[PDB]
This record gives sequence, structure tokens and C-alpha cells, in this order.
Amino acid sequence: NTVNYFKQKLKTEQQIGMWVGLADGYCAEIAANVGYDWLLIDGEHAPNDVRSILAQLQSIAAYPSQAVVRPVSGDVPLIKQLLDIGAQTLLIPMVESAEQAELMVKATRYPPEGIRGVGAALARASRWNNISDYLQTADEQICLLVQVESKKGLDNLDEILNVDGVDGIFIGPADLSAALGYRGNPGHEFVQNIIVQTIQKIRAAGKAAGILSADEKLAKQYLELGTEFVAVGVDTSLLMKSMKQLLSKFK
Amino acid sequence: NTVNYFKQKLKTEQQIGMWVGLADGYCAEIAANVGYDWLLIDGEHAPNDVRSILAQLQSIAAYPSQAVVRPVSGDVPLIKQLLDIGAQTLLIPMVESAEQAELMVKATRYPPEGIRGVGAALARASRWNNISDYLQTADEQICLLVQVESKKGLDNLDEILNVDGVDGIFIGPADLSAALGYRGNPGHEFVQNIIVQTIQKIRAAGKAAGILSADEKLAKQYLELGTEFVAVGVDTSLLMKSMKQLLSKFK
Amino acid sequence: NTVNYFKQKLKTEQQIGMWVGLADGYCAEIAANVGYDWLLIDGEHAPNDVRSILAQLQSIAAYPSQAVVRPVSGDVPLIKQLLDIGAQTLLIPMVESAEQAELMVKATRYPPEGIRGVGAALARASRWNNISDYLQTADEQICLLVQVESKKGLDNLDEILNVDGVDGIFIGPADLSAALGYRGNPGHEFVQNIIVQTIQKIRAAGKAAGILSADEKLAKQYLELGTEFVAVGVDTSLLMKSMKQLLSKFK
Amino acid sequence: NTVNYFKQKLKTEQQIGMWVGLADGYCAEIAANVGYDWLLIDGEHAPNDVRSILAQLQSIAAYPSQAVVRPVSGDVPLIKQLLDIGAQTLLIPMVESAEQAELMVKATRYPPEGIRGVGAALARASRWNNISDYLQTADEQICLLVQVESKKGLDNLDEILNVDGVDGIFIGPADLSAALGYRGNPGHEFVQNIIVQTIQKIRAAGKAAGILSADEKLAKQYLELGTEFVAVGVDTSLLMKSMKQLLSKFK
Amino acid sequence: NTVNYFKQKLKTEQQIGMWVGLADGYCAEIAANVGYDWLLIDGEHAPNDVRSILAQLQSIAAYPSQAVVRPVSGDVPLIKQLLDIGAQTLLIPMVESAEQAELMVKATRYPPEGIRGVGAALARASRWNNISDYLQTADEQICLLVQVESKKGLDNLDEILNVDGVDGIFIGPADLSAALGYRGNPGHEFVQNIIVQTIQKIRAAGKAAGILSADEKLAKQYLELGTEFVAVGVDTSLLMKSMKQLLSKFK
Amino acid sequence: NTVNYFKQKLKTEQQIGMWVGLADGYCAEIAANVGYDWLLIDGEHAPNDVRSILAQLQSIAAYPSQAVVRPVSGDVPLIKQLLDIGAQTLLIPMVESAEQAELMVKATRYPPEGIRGVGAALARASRWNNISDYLQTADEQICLLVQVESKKGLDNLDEILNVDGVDGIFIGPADLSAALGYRGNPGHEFVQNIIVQTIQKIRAAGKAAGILSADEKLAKQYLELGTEFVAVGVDTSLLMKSMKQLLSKFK
Ligand SMILES: [Ca+2]
Ligand SMILES: [Ca+2]
Ligand SMILES: [Zn+2]
Ligand SMILES: [Zn+2]
Ligand SMILES: [Zn+2]
Ligand SMILES: [Zn+2]
Ligand SMILES: [Zn+2]
Ligand SMILES: [Zn+2]
Repeated sequence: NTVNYFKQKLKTEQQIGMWVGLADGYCAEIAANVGYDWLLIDGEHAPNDVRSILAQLQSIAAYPSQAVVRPVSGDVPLIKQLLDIGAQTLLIPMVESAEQAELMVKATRYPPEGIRGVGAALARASRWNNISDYLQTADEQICLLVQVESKKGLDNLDEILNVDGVDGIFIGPADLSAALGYRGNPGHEFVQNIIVQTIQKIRAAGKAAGILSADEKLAKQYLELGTEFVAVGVDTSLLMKSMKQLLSKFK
Repeated sequence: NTVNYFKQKLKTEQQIGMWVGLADGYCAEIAANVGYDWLLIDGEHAPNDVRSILAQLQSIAAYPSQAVVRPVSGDVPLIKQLLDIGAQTLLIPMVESAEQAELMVKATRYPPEGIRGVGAALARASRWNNISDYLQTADEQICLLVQVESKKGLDNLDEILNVDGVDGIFIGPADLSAALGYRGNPGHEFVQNIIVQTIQKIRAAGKAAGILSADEKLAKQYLELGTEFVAVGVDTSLLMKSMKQLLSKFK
Repeated sequence: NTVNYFKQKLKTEQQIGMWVGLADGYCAEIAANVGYDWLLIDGEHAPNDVRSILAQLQSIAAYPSQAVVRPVSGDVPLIKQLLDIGAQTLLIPMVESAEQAELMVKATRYPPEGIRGVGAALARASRWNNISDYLQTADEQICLLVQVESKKGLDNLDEILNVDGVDGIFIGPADLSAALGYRGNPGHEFVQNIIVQTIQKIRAAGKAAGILSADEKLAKQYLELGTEFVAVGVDTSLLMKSMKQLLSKFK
Repeated sequence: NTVNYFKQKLKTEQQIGMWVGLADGYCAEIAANVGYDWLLIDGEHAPNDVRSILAQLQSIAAYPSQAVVRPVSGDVPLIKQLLDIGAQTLLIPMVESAEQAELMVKATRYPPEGIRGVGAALARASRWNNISDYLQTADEQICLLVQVESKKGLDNLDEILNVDGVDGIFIGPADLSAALGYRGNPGHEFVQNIIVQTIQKIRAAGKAAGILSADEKLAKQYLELGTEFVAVGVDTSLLMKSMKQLLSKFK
Repeated sequence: NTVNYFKQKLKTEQQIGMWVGLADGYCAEIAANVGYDWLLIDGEHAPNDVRSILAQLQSIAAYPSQAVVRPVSGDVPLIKQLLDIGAQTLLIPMVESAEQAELMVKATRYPPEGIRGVGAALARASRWNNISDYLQTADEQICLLVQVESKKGLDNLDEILNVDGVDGIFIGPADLSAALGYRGNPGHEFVQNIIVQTIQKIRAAGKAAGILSADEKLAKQYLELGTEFVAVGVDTSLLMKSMKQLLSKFK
Repeated sequence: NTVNYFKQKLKTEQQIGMWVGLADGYCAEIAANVGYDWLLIDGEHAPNDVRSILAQLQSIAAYPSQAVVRPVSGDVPLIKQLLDIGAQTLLIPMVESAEQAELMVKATRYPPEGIRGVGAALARASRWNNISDYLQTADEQICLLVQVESKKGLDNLDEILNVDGVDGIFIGPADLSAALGYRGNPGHEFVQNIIVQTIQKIRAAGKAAGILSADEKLAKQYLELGTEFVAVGVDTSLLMKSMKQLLSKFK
């Protein structure tokens, strides 16, 4: 019902993901019909706000695909809002220290242990108190993933990996390749060797490892490493690419 | 500037089209970047209204691709609205007689010759009277296409083809195959032979012939017949198909 | 998955309904959490269009409650639109002859038997062709209800009740009491005696009978008569009434 | 509080009007702060639907300016929708016979006298039944204006003017000049003499005469003739003209 | 006309409030027709942004109910935006020090005394400079309420209560009970005794005390203590509860 | 095609600007038809969010007028969003140190030199990777303006003017006159003398100077000083003023 199946499957299987940046309920529903294990509603790099993410959670809710929401940043009030509209799995960009990851764990948990604002009567998260024990049980079905995607993030990796309540570390190859001076070129061996080592350290610390690659060969290679959550394409890239390919057959 | 290049090119070249049923400005802009000769904003089979079609005309306006709007039906007031938001080419579904096609010609022209409501001060069509002689020159850049896609439409084809101000007849293979008792199966020889004969009669009467086929082989065959406007795919079908194909490489 | 359970339950049980006139995907979701057998998305008397009805179908789709859509009128093109966004049950207002009810049956069925426009590729109804045999099986799961709520409707009742493909006749007590010279007073014995006789005639002809009443005693009495689909309240009335009642405890 | 002051002032004073075609609640509020006697929300020549018109009724409702809504056509179901969202004055375009004007009167009145669909519980018009006697009193505060703006309209002027419940006849100079073969040149003596005689006949039959002119000299001449409701400008034309004039001071 | 009646009544009477988290202009208008002294537009726990809050200010503005806006956090730029759209009373969540309360006072006042960004020409607050002296008089009609709802808030209660320009302290029972280790159980004696003492200290320092309770007995007890602004219910909770109660009469 | 002409013209000519605070794609299009060198889409003082700014970039993109976006504040994540939707010129309000101006430069540039988040695949800025070398060439076409409009801004003026990558300093006369104790009276000689000296210092340090004034005489005087970018009016002010002026001709 509101069991976080993406959260349970981190320990259980490898989950194939689709990036959703078309930023509307109608597009999110089309993606939701395909059968991806997870759909990333991108609040960071697509023109989304709280209301458009809600619309996309409502579309996707009818379908087995599990929703993961990336906020624009690790903003504690915005995390409060996204949890209340019922986003059960968050991906926080650009996480750079154990202290920042601990703030994000606290942002996802109610007082007295955390700092998640309490407003269950008003929340789709509680179905407006129609889930009777929401305030006692919400935490069990919240999944927190953080992105390592900067030099400082790699510099604090072991420390982030010992933070209790971080379920998964996701590697951002676009941000990380740029930070490493290989902007636009994550396929470089220098970047790939750091990514592979990063995945191994994530899985050796008992956390789930995730990544995005539209490159089919790199995606399969990440899956052979045991990477637990692999996004394998992007709705905007697939729409543009297929329309271009179709046109080139007639130019 | 507001020259209807789709209209001029009916006499000049074969125009490759993309069907736009994602029904928002953002999606219409992605399609507009590909380089299709024309984009069909579907008011009949996608969840569009006047305001969403406006948003999509505004997105597309920055790009060389020419916009064609299909209204839900040959409704004279709705044609008035779509012309005022600045749609220069309309495709009218389910046209079934010379009398209906003549009503549609009149719907696209100002009195005293036509019945297009006059409200140029308020219209994006006139850029709010920033096009000085709009009321004298609008008609020159309006293009009217009608669909033949029923038994009655085929029964009135010669009569529709002698109506002055019909620039083009578009064949709807989904509606026509269903009307012919081959619903879901336009690829049948019975349907194809009627389509090919219909195209030849359209071009022999000096009008532009158009059609949609997502089948690449049928599309190329329609282009070899000299069909002037051929839509060759559908944004919703390309997004769904590419996301499915991508997923099957990992299932 | 896309089985019309409301349609099946017409022969099987009494279905308790809630009127949805708050005209937004968020309000439709709240209503969908209660457990009503059916939700009437009101496109006649609430400020809805095709796009707002789509948002409310997507909200409701995640919940067992079955959606029924009332269009503003028996308009064939608008029926086409509502079917393509995936409304499986329609309630047509102000139906007044067998001829009009037969037009509505045809409006819900594909050619060659009906006049439903074919555009399955673009439709949420087909899940963008992800339901493989949609064009062959669509009609099995479409349910057509018609409203008798005028003197001319009652004058054509036996004729409407012999129209094959009318699944149900719903009585509109507001429109009907007004047509009978008892505007705002459907509780009058003159009106109630016609309502009861009408329900009996509907069930004697083997069709489902429906009605709305916010009066609990009248709703229970219609349920004791065997009325198959009974709406029992209206979201706007319940929001307003409960807010007034609460304020009167403090004035 | 829901007294139709525009309707009362038709017998009492000359009411100065502003055309609103910017088609959003924010623009309609700006216009509402100026102090016009009336504001014409234009559903015919501005990109409005029922929901955009509702938003503009809500903006305007805090201000003394009275709202008048022009629907796209004399469509009975659309009239029903506009009345239910709480539009108390309607301006019907392109009215051409006593029969059509009588249909419009009926479209604004409840059965048994009229054909206005009854659904007061759901309507902003009744404030969701918070106006207790709404169904008994609604018609007293409904004002029906019809546009005469075609040859056929002028050919049926005396017949339209004897139709009980037509409160006002509005002359459309753009449509009328077009219909008379002077498209874009309403200023012509041929057109002006017909407008003047038309106004005198409207007032001799004891109905309110209305018109729009953005020409100040023509507006004042129509006011000296006793024209009861004169729109004197258009928000889109004032926005465009003021921005152009400002720029020419710097080119 | 733009007099902040909520602000004046803080010294004068006890004001009864309704929480508005249905987050659209249509729902806010329904609530506005009931006669609550105030309406809390909830930007913290309902899916609102600046534009949705503007729509709800516009709906409510026609009605005597006074609007109060809760922003998501004490963010100075967001406060600037909410003031400019014309919100005259703000409820700042989670205020924890005299320093933070002083920052919020400054955020509501123009330089040189405050840090409210100046842009009156563009603002609904000034009615686009149609309120002539707006920049000189704005602060007289701005009301600042701060929430005490954490241990740190209670630890800084005396300091917050000596901050000039804090008009009211609102107690958040959900956040406060959570912070005290009684999450979801504000009814506990431990929590109630802290709330009662907190209210008495707020009123002894000559500020207005406020609270929300949906429990009628607790609401009336807070009113007997002299609490100046008591919210007594939540629109989402009333909608859900009334629809559930109605359904259980038929299960 | 995506050349920043506003940026090039900073070294080349004086650019006449219009302030856009009507906050919608339709109004932004009207303004885009006039021929202003630049249009300021105001995300600080008009009710805009990322999605409404996107709609207005898409409207404006078809016209030669160059778009400049003011965010609500110098927020690094919000700058990321506005750059990804394809805003090429940003005006940062209330910049007060070289440290803050350097943060803003970094916020507009990709790593490793800056901290702009990398997500080109999803961005209108890259046209969804249809601009092939976007990640290599993006910064060449990004223009950063900062506002000096506080005492601390003037106290850090020389330091801000030595920050490499600040293309322009814009003076905010409303915020600055208020900070100087002359709120609502920027026309005072004390204020004007600081504005003139500030412009001279900006141009002496080889940066572009900008300002807004709706006062024609002050705008011409700033143009005679060589001010590179001068906004000369505000859409809301021009809509309101022209509507009031028109009404005063009839009162
Ligand atoms: Ca709409
Ligand atoms: Ca928004
Ligand atoms: Zn990243
Ligand atoms: Zn068709
Ligand atoms: Zn009815
Ligand atoms: Zn007209
Ligand atoms: Zn709280
Ligand atoms: Zn400023």
C-alpha cells in the first residue's frame, strides 16, 4: 500500500531506473506504464516545483514503479515539503560531509530524534490522517539516498558511509567528471576508475550504490559490479533522440 | 515573419511532419528542435484546449518547424478561437461533404466573404494590431486542410476536391480502416488500395495530399506517390517505444 | 487493471457514490481515500475541462473507487475526448429521446458499429498502445449511463429503456423537480412518487437505476427499492456544511 | 453583495467599461482597481476557458467594478457553466433572430420557464447553497445582453427588440463593419449612420444600447446619444500602445 | 479596505480561525464564505507556492475573513515575496531565539528600519501604486506572528516576548508534543501544562497568544484562558472526516 | 541562435529595457512585440517561479528582445535552475560584497572553475544536448549582472567592480533611496548625486552600468551619462496608468 518497495529491494535485487525530467503528470504516467523499478522525478535539473512533483507522484501512484524525488538541494524546509506530499525516497544532490548527511537523516525523521516538521493532518504522506499510526511508522518507509559528485564528497566518502540512516550513495557522473576537470567526458578511464572504486567502497560499507548512465555498456558493467540502483536513460534524451533518428530516415 | 511557409511549400516540396500529443509547451519545444517541416498540435486526440495549444504555438514560434492545429471537430466558434491565438494552418477531422468543407473555408475567412469573427485587437494572430494590415492580409497566410477518414467522406471526395479554399486533403488511416471494418489494421490491402487511389485523386484535382504513418515503409511509399505532407511518427508513441526498448535490454 | 468494476457491479451489488465538484486532482485524491464504490467527476456543474478531469482520473486511478465522468452535455466530440483520457463510465445529462440515447451509445463505440473517433496511439485510454488489443476490447469495459431529469425524458422513458447499450438511467432530482414546477423542493410527494415509479420502471426493463440524494433517509429509501447506484453526498456541500457547523460551536 | 448593480444601472446611468482580454486573474485584478463601471471578460476573442474566467470573477469580486462575460457563442451548455461559476451578466455574440434571443433568455432561467441546468449545491453562483433562496431569486440578478453585429442581426433588429428578457443590445463595430464590406474601417459614414440609427431604435424600444469604441471622439458621441453601456478601451491595446509610445521616446 | 482587521482585533476580541490546506483559490473561497475571523493559508504543510497563495488571497479578498499566510520557513526573500502579493499577516514557523524573531520583524519592514525589499510598482500589496502613500504606511497594517513549537523556542520564550514588532506568539501543538517526546499525543497533561503556562506568559508580556486545536473541548478551554487567535479546525480534516462519517451510514 | 546579444551589446551600444512583472507567457509575448533591446523577467518583485519564467523565456525566444531574469535572491541552487531553463542573463539583487559577487560568478560557471550543477541532458539551456558542445561553450554566452542598492553595496563598490566575470552593475533606485532614508523619493538630489557618481565609477572600472527609471527625463539623463542598460518603464505601471488615464476622460 505505502510500503517503500524501493527501500526493501536495496537489500534484495538490482533496480533499473528511468530519469523523469519532462516535469508533468501526463509524461510521468507514460514513463510509469513501462515497468521501470524506479522513476527519478528530478527537482534539481528539470523545471519542477512542489506542485508539479505532487502531480507526478499522483500519476505514478497507480503503477508498480517506485518514485524517488531529487530536490534542487539539501534544503531542510524543501525536504519537509516533499515528504508531506508523500515522496518516500529522496536523492539529495552534492552531499559533501558526514555532518551534511547527518542533517539530511534528521531532515527525514520526526522529533525528538529528527527535525522533520510535523503536519500529518494536511499531508498526502499520511493520506490526511487516513493512515492511523502515521506519526509512529512514517520513518520505517522513508529511504534517504545522498549523491557523491564532487572532490569534497570523495574526500568525505568513508565518513558519509558511516552515517546511520543513509540507505544509499548515488554517484553523479556529469557533476563528478566536471569536478575532476573532465567536463562532458565521464567515459575517461581516470573518472571510470574513481567511479568503480567508489562503488566498491559503498558496497563494502553495507550501503546501496547507485548511478545513472545512458551508455548501455557502462550501465551493464555497473550492474556486474553489484550496483543496487542503476538509472539507464532519461525521458528528455529518449524523446529527442528517437524524434531525431526518425527524421534522419527521411531528412 | 508570419508567412505561412507550410502553405507555400504544399506547391513546392514534400513536408515531413511529427504528431504532437504530449499537450504542453515544454514537450512541443523539444519536438520543435528536431527539424520537422511541420508539427501537428492535436486538439482532437490529445488532452489540449485553446490555452494549451497557445502555449505550444508560443514554444514552436521560435523555431523553423511550422505549426498545424487539429481541432476536436469542425466547430466554427472553436476555429475562430484557434485562428485568433495565431494558428495559421488547421486540419479539420471527419469532413464528409462539399457543404461541410465550404463551411470550414468560410470559418477561416473574414466577412463579407466568410464568417470568421473579427477581434484583431485581442488576437495573437494580429500580434494585438502590431501587424498593421492584418484584417486585409490574414486570409493570404491561412491554410485549410480537411480529413477524409469515413465512407461518407470517400462518397463525397470529388465534391470536396472542387471546393475552392481547401488547400489539402489528409487521409486518417486509423479512422478510415475502422470505418471500412478493418479497425486496428490499416496495413490491409483493401484499405491501402483505397488510400493510394484517394491520394492520386487528391493530386489529380490539384490539391495537396497528406497522411500519417508511423510505418517507415508505408511512409516512404506515400512519399514516392508524391504525397505533399506526410507525418511519420507520434511523440507519445516514440517516448513509450524508446523507454520500453531501453528497459528490455536490462528487463 | 482497466476492468470496469463499476460496470460489473451494476448486476451484482448496490454501489455508494460521492459527487466530486471540487474540480482538482488534490481534492479528488482526498475523496478517493474514503472508500466510496464510485466518484462522480462533475463536468456539467463544477468548473472542470478535459485537462482537470484527466488530473482527477490520474489521482483516483491508484485507489479502488471507480470514476464516472459527467460531461457538460451529450456532445459527441467531448465524449470522444473523455473516453481517450480513459474515463470508462460516462453519465450523460438531460437525455430526452431514444434517438439521443442511441447517438450516445454510438458516441462510445468505435466504427463501424459506432462513431467514436479512433486515436488509440495518443490515448491514456489505451495507455498509449501499451494495452495491445485496446481497439478490439475497449467497448467491453465502457459503461454508458443517461440522465432522465426532464418532462420530455419521462415522456420518452420506455423508448430510452429499450435502447441497447444504455447500462443505466440516473434520475436528476434537482433538474426534474424544477421541470415539474417544484424547483428547489424535490422532497415533495408529487416529485417523490414520479421518482419511485421511474426507478421501478428502470429496474423492470433490466437496466441499472441511479440517483443522488444528500438526504440520508431518502438515500436509504432508494437503496431499499434496489436502486443500483446511489450517490449519497457532494464534496462541496460536505466541506461547506462541516465548516459552518464547526464555526457555530464558537460563533 | 450579489445584487447585479450593472443590471440596475442600465435604467439609471451611463456605465463606462474596459475590455479584459489579458485572460488571467492577475491582469483582471489590475483592471479591477481602476474604477470602471464594468469589465468585459472576453471568452470569444481572448484565450479564456471556464476556469480562467472563474479566476477573473474571483479577482474582480473584491472590487466595485461589475463583471460581464462574453461567451465564445450562444451555446446553452456553456451559458449554464458561466452562470454556475457566478457570472451574472452575459454578452452573447452574433445574435441574428428573435428565436435565437429567446433561446438565450431561456438559457439564463431555471425550469419550468427556462432551460438553465439546476446544480446550485456545486455552484459559486449560489455560494454552494450559502445563498439560501438562490433557486427562487437567481433570475432577478441575471442580466442578458445580445450583440447585433451582422446584416441578419440588423434584418431582425425590431424582432430581437420585442423579446422579453433581453436587457441590452450591444453593437459590435468590428464584426458589423466587416459584414457591411468596410472591414477594418468602422469609422466610415455608411457604418456610423447605421450604428446611430441602431442605437436610437434600441433606446426607442426601451432596451439598453451598448457599444465598444477605443476612439475617444466616437465614445463621447455615443455617450451624448444616451448609449447606456460604452466600453472605451481594451487592456491588450492599452498595454501594447503604452509600451510602443514609451519606446519611441528613446527608439 | 486594506486595514488589517486581524491585527486590530488582537487587542479587542478573540478571533476564530480555519486552517486552509486545500491549496487552491476555489477551496479558499468556499472556506471564505463561512464567516471565520481568519483563514490560515498554509505554505508550510500544504502544497502551496507564491502563485497558489496569491490565487487564495484574491479569492478571500472579497470576503470579511482575514488571511494569514504561514511561509514554509523564516526565509527573508520568501517573506518579501509574500508581503508583495499582499499578505498582511504572516505566521513564521519554528522561531527559536530573540535574534531570529528580530530578523523576522526586520524582514517585514522597509529600509532603513528593516530589510524588506522595495518594489511597490509591481506589487498587489500597493495595488500597483494605486495606494498612493503605500511606502509610508505599509508597516502600520503588517502583523507578524511567530510560532513557539520546540524546546529551544520554549528556552527563549521570555527573550522572544520582549522583541518589539512580534504581535503574536502561536503555539504549535503537533511540533511541540513531538519535540517533548509525546509525538502524536499533544493531549498529554505534561504537554497541556506547558501549553497553558506558555499562553499565560505570552498574555502577561502583553502579546497575543494563538493556537490550533481540532479538539472542541481543548479549543474552548484555550478561549476561556483569553487566547486571542484560536484555529478550531482544518479544511482537509473536515473534508475527509465528513466524507468518512457519511459513508459509514451506508458502509 | 543562442548568442547572448545583450552581453555583446554591453560593449557596443545603449540597450533600452522594459520591466516584465505581469508574470505570464501571454503578457511577456505582448511586451516582446514592441522592440525593446531587453525584457527583465522579474522573479524578485512579481509573482514568478521557475515554471512561469520558463513560459516567458519560450514566448520571448521568437522575438529579437533579449531576456534578463532577476531571481528573488543570490541563491546558488535557484541560479542553477534559471540557467538550466536557458536564462542567459541574470540580474542578482542586493549584492553587498566582492565575496558575494564572486560566489555569483562561480554559480554561473561549470566546475572545475565554478559550482553550476551539471545536467545538460535535461536542460532547455542545451536544447536537451541538441547544442553539441554546450558544456564547453555555455559560459561564453552567460552574462552576470549584480545590483548595488544598499549602503553596504556602496561600501563594497570598488571591491565588487574588481570581480572578474561581473559584466554589469545595475543600480536599484527604490531599494537604494530607501536604504539612504529617502524611501519613495529617489528623485532627491542626495540620492541622484550618489547614483551619478556610482554610474561614473562603474564605467571607469570598465563594467556596464544599468538602472531603471519610469521618469523619462531621468532616463534620458542616465543615457547622456553613457549608462549601457536602462530600463525605461514597467508593464504593470503602464497597464494601470493608461487604464486610469483613459477612464479620467469619461470619469
Ligand atoms: Ca484549462
Ligand atoms: Ca507553480
Ligand atoms: Zn549531479
Ligand atoms: Zn482520424
Ligand atoms: Zn441534473
Ligand atoms: Zn464582434
Ligand atoms: Zn508546527
Ligand atoms: Zn531593488
